[PDB]
Amino acid sequence: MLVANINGGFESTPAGVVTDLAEGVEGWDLNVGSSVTNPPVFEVLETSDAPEGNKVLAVTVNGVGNNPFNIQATALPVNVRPGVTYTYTIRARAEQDGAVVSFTVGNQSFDEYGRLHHQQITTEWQPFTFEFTVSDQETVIRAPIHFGYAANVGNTIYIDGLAIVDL
Ligand SMILES: O[C@@H]1[C@@H](O)[C@H](O[C@@H]2CO[C@@H](O[C@@H]3CO[C@@H](O[C@@H]4CO[C@@H](O[C@@H]5CO[C@@H](O)[C@H](O)[C@H]5O)[C@H](O)[C@H]4O)[C@H](O)[C@H]3O)[C@H](O)[C@H]2O)OC[C@H]1O
Ligand SMILES: [Ca+2]
Ligand SMILES: [Ca+2]
Repeated sequence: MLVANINGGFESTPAGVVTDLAEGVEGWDLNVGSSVTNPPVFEVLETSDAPEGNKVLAVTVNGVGNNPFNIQATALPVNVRPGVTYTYTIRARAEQDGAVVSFTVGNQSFDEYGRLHHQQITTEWQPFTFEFTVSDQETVIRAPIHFGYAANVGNTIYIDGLAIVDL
């Protein structure tokens, strides 16, 4: 397979709670803003339920901040070419009903090329997919997933199998 992103299925990362948010997960930047006074738990889980490989990322939300991105997992680097159109695909589910996630892609100036907005995550694995075009001259971009929605408090959201593919 060919993908723009790195370690899209967390298969590179040792199982366990992630405390090193910026660099503990190859291919990813995890970020919790200081406005999040009850911080989440990020965990790489080894599980037979994994859509891809043996591992998933789990995000347990115990509170939120001011903006959905104050709890986020961002794929970086994402290696792309100007003008090219890409397909984004990921799988997600949640421990409980009611979860909300936005799946986005943007440049280092935080301008979004596209997103899936307030996706309704269920207790069953589902694919979430969209297309975007790199409409500027960037070659290295990023893919922020936003979890800091108030509706997610008391839930755990699981993601796996991020694949950004040359359409
Ligand atoms: O520590 C640092 C981090 O702070 C930094 O995080 C990045 C900050 O920038 C973030 O990007 C912003 C995300 O919010 C976007 O605005 C959204 C766009 O979507 C609008 O919703 C639309 C509603 O209609 C739908 O049809 C449509 O699909 C939706 O888009 C929504 O109302 C807006 O609020 C801003 O445009 C972005 O700039 C980025 O995600 C973070 O990763 O990262 C660096 C780190 O050092
Ligand atoms: Ca996986
Ligand atoms: Ca990183």
